[PDB]
Amino acid sequence: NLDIIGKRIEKIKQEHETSWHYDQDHPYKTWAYHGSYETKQTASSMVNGVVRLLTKPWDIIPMVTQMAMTEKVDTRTQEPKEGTKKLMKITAEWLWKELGKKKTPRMCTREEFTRKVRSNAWKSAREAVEDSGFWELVDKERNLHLEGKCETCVYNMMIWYMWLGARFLEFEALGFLNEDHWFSRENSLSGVEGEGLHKLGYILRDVSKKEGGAMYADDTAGWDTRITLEDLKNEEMVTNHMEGEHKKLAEAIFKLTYQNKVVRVQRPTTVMDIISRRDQRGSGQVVTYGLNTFTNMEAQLIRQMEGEGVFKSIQHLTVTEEIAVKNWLVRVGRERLSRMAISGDDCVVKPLDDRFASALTALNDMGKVRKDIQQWEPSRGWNDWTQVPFCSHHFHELIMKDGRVLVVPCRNQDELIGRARISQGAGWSLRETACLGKSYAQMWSLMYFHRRDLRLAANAICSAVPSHWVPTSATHEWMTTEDMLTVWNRVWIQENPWMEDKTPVESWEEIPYLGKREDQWCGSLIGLTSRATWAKNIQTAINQVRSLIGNEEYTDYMPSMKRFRR
Ligand SMILES: Cc1cccc(O[C@@H]2CCN(C)C2=O)c1F
Ligand SMILES: [Cl-]
Ligand SMILES: [Zn+2]
Ligand SMILES: [Zn+2]
Repeated sequence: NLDIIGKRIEKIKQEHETSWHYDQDHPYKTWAYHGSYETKQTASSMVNGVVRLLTKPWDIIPMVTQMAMTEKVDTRTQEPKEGTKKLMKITAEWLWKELGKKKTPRMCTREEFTRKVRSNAWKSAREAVEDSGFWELVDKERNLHLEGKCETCVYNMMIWYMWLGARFLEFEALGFLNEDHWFSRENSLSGVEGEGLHKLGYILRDVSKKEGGAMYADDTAGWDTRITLEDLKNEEMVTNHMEGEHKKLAEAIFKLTYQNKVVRVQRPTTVMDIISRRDQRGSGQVVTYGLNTFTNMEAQLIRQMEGEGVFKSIQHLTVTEEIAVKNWLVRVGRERLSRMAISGDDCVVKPLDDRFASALTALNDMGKVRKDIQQWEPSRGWNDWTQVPFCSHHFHELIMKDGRVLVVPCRNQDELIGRARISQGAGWSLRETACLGKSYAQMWSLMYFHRRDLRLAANAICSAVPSHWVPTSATHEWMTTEDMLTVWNRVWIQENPWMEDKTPVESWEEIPYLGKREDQWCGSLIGLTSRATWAKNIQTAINQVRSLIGNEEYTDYMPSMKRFRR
């Protein structure tokens, strides 16, 4: 305990020796209060005017306009039963071994870390890299870990954050998981890391082709808050596949920063509290993704074991049941992993049959309680892969006029237009705002070409922003100045392993839409008076934005669509 977190607490107290206090009215029951000190300080979502001027009909849709305006953390999950714990340990050992069969754990390097900083995700961290003083501090902490101690690895609430140095040490020990694609479908069988939103539909359709029952897509309630110390210890077992320095460095990150967290949090009552918890997820956005994918893969194999009647009770695992679990994993584990599509806390499972639906004892006792359903009510499965929710999307099967088959991503169009109308942070020039608009427009042309309103608005934004201006922000092929019909052909035809005939598409009229009623169901404004006026007069809205940016080189993309041809 304090033997691992002490120094960090001691260091902070010293830097604030003239404002320390052990407030006895602290609002913490599940987090351990250590003290506070004087603090004073706070980012609200701003509107992208380029996108908003070119999406006027949506100015009166509350679902869109309300997106731009604007408890579970202090909870405790019970220690699972012993049979649950044995199931998890056995499954986690086997999964780490399967993931490392065709992969080599290895350290990430300052050079890799630096290049990422010089390319985005001392003031800015891009300045600390050059200052060797920073790296001197890193080595200090680094040699501090090698002894099994930490002093500078404390999270700052507000998506917790850490000093760049601590981020590097986590990257040096665990970066290999994302950088070498451990949760790729090829290597994990259930994973989709790096697979792309033009690939998720095809994946779900392949899972659908397997013999079995319904497709289940149960979202967990506050997954980040339900990670047990048992899960963190099962995650740590990746170190068993490591060697030398790496093995000790990874062990330290798991022991000192994950399985023993120290966090600073603001409290208006403004006294910065210093709480400590050994449970829940408190790592990187990228390591969190991969460890979430891993623990979700483990939970879903165990839920599959329970449906298939591999174990009878979680209270205790018999020696015979252990051999049965191990034999099940060795005999059908890879096939069972291929039945799932997991992305961090998000999953779709096509189990052997619908006994899975009522198999809830292990899932509930692991703490992975389902959202918006009664703890013991059986799961509502899906009978059609095109209505399954995954990664905030559903997928449409769409037949091209030449009979070739596209599987396309889709979501409620209010959500897509609402997100494009928002810019994160401040100090945006007109040009930087125009180029963020252009990133949305190019994404829409690539992924959402099949929605009539988004193809039209994407053409309008690309016509309203200078042709040579560069778009600025798994697979983001819209982040380019290349012609969008050429990127469409590469993504949907040339590089698409589900498409046998590689004949390029010659124009945008050969690229199909959803049904008109399909379009409206998914939130299109086709058939509204406001939308017809918007379309008819689109060249006037384009001209308004062009007049604001000024006399630059612009290209007219509206003649790509049939109606705008003279
Ligand atoms: C381009 C276009 C313009 C106007 C109406 C349209 O379709 C109407 C409106 C919704 N719906 C199911 C229809 O049949 C349309 F597609
Ligand atoms: Cl139709
Ligand atoms: Zn440390
Ligand atoms: Zn849809």
